[PDB]
Amino acid sequence: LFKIRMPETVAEGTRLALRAFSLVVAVDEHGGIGDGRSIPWNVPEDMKFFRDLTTKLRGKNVKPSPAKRNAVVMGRKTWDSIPPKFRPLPGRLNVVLSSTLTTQHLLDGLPDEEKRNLHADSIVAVNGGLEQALRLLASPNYTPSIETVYCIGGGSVYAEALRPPCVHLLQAIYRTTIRASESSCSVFFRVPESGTEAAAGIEWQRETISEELTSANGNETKYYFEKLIPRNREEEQYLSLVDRIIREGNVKHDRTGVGTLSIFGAQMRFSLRNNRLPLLTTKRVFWRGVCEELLWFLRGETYAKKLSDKGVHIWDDNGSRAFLDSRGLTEYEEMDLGPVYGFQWRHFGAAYTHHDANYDGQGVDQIKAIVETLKTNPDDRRMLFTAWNPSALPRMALPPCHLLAQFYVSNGELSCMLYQRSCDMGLGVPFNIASYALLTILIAKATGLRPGELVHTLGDAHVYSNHVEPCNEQLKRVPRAFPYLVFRREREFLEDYEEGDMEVIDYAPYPPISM
Amino acid sequence: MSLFKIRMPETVAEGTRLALRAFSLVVAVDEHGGIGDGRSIPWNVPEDMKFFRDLTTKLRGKNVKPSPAKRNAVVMGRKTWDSIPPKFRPLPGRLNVVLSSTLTTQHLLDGLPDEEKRNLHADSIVAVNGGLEQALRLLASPNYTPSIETVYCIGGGSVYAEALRPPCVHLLQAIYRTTIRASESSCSVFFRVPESGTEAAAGIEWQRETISEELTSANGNETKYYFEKLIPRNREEEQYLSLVDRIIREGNVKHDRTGVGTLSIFGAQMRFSLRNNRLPLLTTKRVFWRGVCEELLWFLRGETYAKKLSDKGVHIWDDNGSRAFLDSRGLTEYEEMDLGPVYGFQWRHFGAAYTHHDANYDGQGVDQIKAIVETLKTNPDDRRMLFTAWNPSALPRMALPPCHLLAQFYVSNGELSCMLYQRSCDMGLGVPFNIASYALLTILIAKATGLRPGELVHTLGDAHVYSNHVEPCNEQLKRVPRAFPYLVFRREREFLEDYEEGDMEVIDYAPYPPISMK
Ligand SMILES: NC(=O)C1=CN([C@@H]2O[C@H](COP(=O)(O)OP(=O)(O)OC[C@H]3O[C@@H](n4cnc5c(N)ncnc54)[C@H](OP(=O)(O)O)[C@@H]3O)[C@@H](O)[C@H]2O)C=CC1
Ligand SMILES: NC(=O)C1=CN([C@@H]2O[C@H](COP(=O)(O)OP(=O)(O)OC[C@H]3O[C@@H](n4cnc5c(N)ncnc54)[C@H](OP(=O)(O)O)[C@@H]3O)[C@@H](O)[C@H]2O)C=CC1
Ligand SMILES: Nc1nc(N)c2c(OCCCOc3cccc(F)c3)cccc2n1
Ligand SMILES: Nc1nc(N)c2c(OCCCOc3cccc(F)c3)cccc2n1
Repeated sequence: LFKIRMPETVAEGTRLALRAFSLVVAVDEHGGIGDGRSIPWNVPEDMKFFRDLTTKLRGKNVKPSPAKRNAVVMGRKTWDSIPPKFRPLPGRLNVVLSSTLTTQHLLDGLPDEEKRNLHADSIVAVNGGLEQALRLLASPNYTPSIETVYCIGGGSVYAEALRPPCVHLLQAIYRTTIRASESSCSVFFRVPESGTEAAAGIEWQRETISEELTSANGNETKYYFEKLIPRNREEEQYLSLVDRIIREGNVKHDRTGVGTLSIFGAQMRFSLRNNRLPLLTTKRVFWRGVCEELLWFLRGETYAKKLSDKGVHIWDDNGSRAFLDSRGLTEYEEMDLGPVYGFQWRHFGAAYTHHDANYDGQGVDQIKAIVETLKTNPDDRRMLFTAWNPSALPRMALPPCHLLAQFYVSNGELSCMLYQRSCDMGLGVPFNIASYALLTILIAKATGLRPGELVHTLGDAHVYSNHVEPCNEQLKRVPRAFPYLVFRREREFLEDYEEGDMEVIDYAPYPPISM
Repeated sequence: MSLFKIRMPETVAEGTRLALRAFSLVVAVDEHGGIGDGRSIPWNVPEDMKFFRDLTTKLRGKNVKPSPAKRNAVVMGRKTWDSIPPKFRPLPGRLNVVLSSTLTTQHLLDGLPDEEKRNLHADSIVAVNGGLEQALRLLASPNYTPSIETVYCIGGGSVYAEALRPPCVHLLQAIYRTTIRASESSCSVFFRVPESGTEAAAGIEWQRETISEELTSANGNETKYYFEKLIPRNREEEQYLSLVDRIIREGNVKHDRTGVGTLSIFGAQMRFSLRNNRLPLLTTKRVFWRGVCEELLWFLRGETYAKKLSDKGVHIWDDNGSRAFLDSRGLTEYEEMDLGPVYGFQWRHFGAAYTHHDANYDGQGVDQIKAIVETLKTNPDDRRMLFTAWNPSALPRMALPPCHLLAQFYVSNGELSCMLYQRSCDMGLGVPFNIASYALLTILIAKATGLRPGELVHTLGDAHVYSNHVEPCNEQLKRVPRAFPYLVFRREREFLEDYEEGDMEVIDYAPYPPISMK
């Protein structure tokens, strides 16, 4: 009656079509890969790289299990190409593509029946191409259980992975070049050139290229590595704005002596399309604090102890008994922030006494109203909610930073525009971009629409003074490919969604800023 | 009131005073760029000679002959003055301003033929003991500004040189150059328009508004000559021109209940410089500024009764202040033209309770503008100086929601910048008006806080173009932006709410003629 009841489309909105994936390959100086059924040359170093890459998980502590393991997708012939001894490849879910052999078939070509069972959960075949496997890898069984998918083989499987619709899901390309002149290979491996029609908009760029190496296999084979990634313009916006602030910003100093370089006015754009979640990659974002807090906003919650009992401490300092009293909010119990954010969203202007009191029905529920208009007249131009309430500011532990947001609908996709008066580029902005990408996605699921874009308007954009060096280290990193957001399960009411219902997948941030 | 009102600081006139008046430059060169061999113009071409005359004499909007209360003015070095045949001196229909460190206004006068001539041209001849810069400075005075419509630098190698370099170059609205095929006339002084990207161009990008075909003069030798009107590329206005264009070519088409169709995109942001009395009044389509100025002053005063606008010849609220529209919103209790707690009421009484427009609201609600003003003056780095009119509570009580619902002020180097947030932006008639409103407010708020105007950042939400406006907003696209005009205050006030539309005037606004489609 007070809560927003999710529609019967709820899940159909964000259903993950195809699981993203990386690609591993070896090529000779001529771009050749091999001829039909063999890789004539053999470089132990490359072999090891393959073993480690495709098998290890990022969590430098966990060993592959049927709960968390990487997956390897390959074409039949390539499977045939594996020494019946090394098959299936250990520690990885082996996905063979073939319109003949079946899960039981591949399995029976294996010697010792001991493994013909120990490798029953390790082998699976699909009667289709990479797309269908990427599609079968997107189901609840495999996602998020399978951490990373590696398309390991087949000039035929490669061709598909390098062309739409698959390429749009290609997170990275690892390419070892074995400088061992050989004509064995017939099929050449080509990464689509930038700007051409085969690149379907994707700009492949090298993230890392090694120096010429020589394998210790008594052949002095010359080889080297390459990790190519799809240029992420989006994350660049962020990095550009930052680098500009540092370089040309205005250095202002607090009354507490805090330094900030800043510029006024700026706008960035992000695509929430096809399960894409814009979590920066140049510095890991605390997604859980985002989800737990956003969810907290949606419920009009005002009690910070709730995020606190959940590990999210973003409101501790402004919820201290000291702080609260320094605001004259002496009657507020510690951690009772007042009518901040979510409260104004769901109850604009309602009288606030304590976080205990029931507020159902109270005030103006801007969100319940945005949900209802979106579903009846999506072309309306007044679908925006605000927490910036001049009258209630004094009763708030603090004035809101992200104080306004408007929605827009076109061709069934919901877009959102956020207005942030003040934003810290070091920790706030990345966090907030997350917050509103998550808010827009839910609001869509709740309105029978499909996520579109998130437009971020910054007012006072500033890099704190002692972030300059770190933010410089980060500015060095090349942005990678954004992760994706899936939903394990749904809820009947928006207000009932928990952080354990959505899983972030394929998020591969760089290491902590080595400071 | 008084304490209710916003008192303007002493420096109220210090940050808006106009230093250098804007001007155009008219000159003639030979195929090699020579103006003359510092002795004379070795070539006189009839057709051009007429162009110079009409160009520097005529005023905007024909059927208006010059007068002492409204005339153009020409600036020239003493020699060039000397080179005008004493008889046709001074150029008639224009304020003849002469640069000379040896001649005084009186001396120039003594140079005319007789006392009669000296008494008829008293107020048409003035001497400035300085350069073009001092002439533009003097012209910037209340005596000649806005009195003098257009200043034309008519000549002098010495003057062109000054005219084409900082600081004066930043006030060169346009260059009118005539190229004549002067045979063997190997003069000495060269007139060269700084190229794009070079240091000398000082960041300006001179482009041709117009150029004429090679023309043949019906004089004696048939000397061939041509015309050029160079102007300083205005990226700022192209901002809007690009977005409009992107909307027509790529926007999404939509038709609401009324059946009114529009194309549109979502999310945009432009920037406009308000430094040095600059006013971002769009030039490819005349903006109704009298209305803009009236309504902004209406907004700041905290008004809600549309009538005060229609009594001043402004009807931008007639449709939404009517009897039917009012009722159609359930506002039956409201008198006709009483829009309710709209815009300014929230600006000066956020949250206050409304009854009627003639009610007394002093001390009621939060006076946001009054607060931003006091903070700008004491803690200009505060990251919370923004007023809002998007108040969900009173929304149902207004004649309709605000389109420009949020503004935020920023300070840097004593320059007040202002960002605006607009949910519904009508690119054809709406956007240009709003860019003027928030340009005016920023200027006014800067004045009220001892600050110099900075930039205006405009954030667009739902930016559209009506289908009815598509063809014309396409003709306009053709038009190449011209330099923006300026804003000068002819008087000041004790309080911010006291300013009337007449206390200020836009000068040097040269908008392209109305569009050729009814
Ligand atoms: N040097 C290196 O780094 C690498 C070398 N290689 C070499 O490449 C060669 C393999 O390449 P290639 O001949 O292209 O073979 P693949 O290994 O790609 O296998 C192709 C086979 O996979 C199946 N398949 C592919 N697409 C589909 C589809 N859309 N639907 C159903 N089944 C499909 C078919 O099996 P079926 O016909 O049974 O139905 C098909 O004939 C080998 O010699 C291998 O050693 C491979 C990877 C890396
Ligand atoms: N083809 C064309 O379109 C044009 C051709 N001409 C030709 O150019 C020649 C004139 O050029 P030029 O010799 O450069 O003369 P100018 O016409 O520029 O006159 C120079 C004089 O102007 C005054 N002046 C300039 N700058 C200053 C300053 N900063 N402070 C004080 N006084 C200043 C001085 O007066 P004072 O002497 O009292 O110190 C000075 O000597 C003429 O032969 C004229 O016919 C001129 C205009 C246009
Ligand atoms: N950079 C890279 N990528 C591969 N994808 C690869 C490979 O892939 C072919 C799939 C068959 O895998 C094996 C695994 C172990 C032994 C073997 F002979 C084949 C085989 C050898 C080197 C390789 N090197
Ligand atoms: N394209 C162009 N530009 C000028 N700037 C110009 C001019 O400049 C005016 C300065 C000197 O003015 C006179 C006016 C009348 C007679 C005379 F000899 C000089 C005079 C005549 C033609 C001109 N033509």
